[PDB]
Amino acid sequence: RLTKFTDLALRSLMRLAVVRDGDEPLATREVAEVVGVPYTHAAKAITRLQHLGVVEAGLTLTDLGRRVSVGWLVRELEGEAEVVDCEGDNPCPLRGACRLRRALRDAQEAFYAALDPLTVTDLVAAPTGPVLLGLTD
Amino acid sequence: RLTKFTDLALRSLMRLAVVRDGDEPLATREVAEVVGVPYTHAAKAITRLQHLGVVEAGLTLTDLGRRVSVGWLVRELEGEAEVVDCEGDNPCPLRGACRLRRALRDAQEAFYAALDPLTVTDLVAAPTGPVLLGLTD
Ligand code: SF4
Ligand code: SF4
Ligand SMILES: [Cl-]
Ligand SMILES: [Cl-]
Repeated sequence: RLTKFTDLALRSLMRLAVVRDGDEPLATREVAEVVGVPYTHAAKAITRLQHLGVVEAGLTLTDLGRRVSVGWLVRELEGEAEVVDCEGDNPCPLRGACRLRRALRDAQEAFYAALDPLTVTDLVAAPTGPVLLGLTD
Repeated sequence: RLTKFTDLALRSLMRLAVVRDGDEPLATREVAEVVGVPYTHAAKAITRLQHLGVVEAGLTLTDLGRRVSVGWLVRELEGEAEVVDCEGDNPCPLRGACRLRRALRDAQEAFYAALDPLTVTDLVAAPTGPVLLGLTD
């Protein structure tokens, strides 16, 4: 499962990607209302996207924002989280001699590689882009 | 992220896969001690694996248990959970016109397909199988 935070960050970028140059740099508020979350959640997401350099401005998508891959974004946004936790409160005795762990690393790489060919631009092509714009009508 | 329950079910199968024919059908207890969890957690996992038909017996791996793919097991064990929740407490307005959702479906399929070539047999090949047996020494 992907984090709510990761998905929401992606939603926010999608919303910023449909801004027709010379429409308006959106406020965080407008973004949060349109993508259907509270302000506070959207606020976190935007500040992170600013940390990453994919947004700036009033808010805008950067040169970088348009061209980065969705794979890269998810990798960055997922941050620390791993596919499995081999040492939580009760750490696993197979740690370090685990063939399953290796397989899950390969599987998780397959996941990100399926997303490397896409950009946010590709995600706001139709039908999605129109619906976002539709939601600001 | 994979569920603790899914990983633990896989741990339990791995433990059952190293039983040298005519060693001993393990009790749930022995499995839970060896894979490093409480009895109650292991108990759930085993009953599910019995529902799926990959274990039986005193506990044993079935004919089916040896040959099923790790991909199939994870798909079954993950059950209901989806890659993203497009309708939780605050459902997403992009539902049904979301290019991101489609991409994440492709990504998640890439994840399982990386695991389709493996079986539990492949996971308890070395170094893992020896360590499990080592943990019953
Ligand atoms: S069984 Fe393997 S992947 Fe699962 S927690 Fe243990 S070391 Fe990690
Ligand atoms: S942005 Fe797309 S994938 Fe994310 S919750 Fe909304 S419909 Fe689902
Ligand atoms: Cl490893
Ligand atoms: Cl869909």
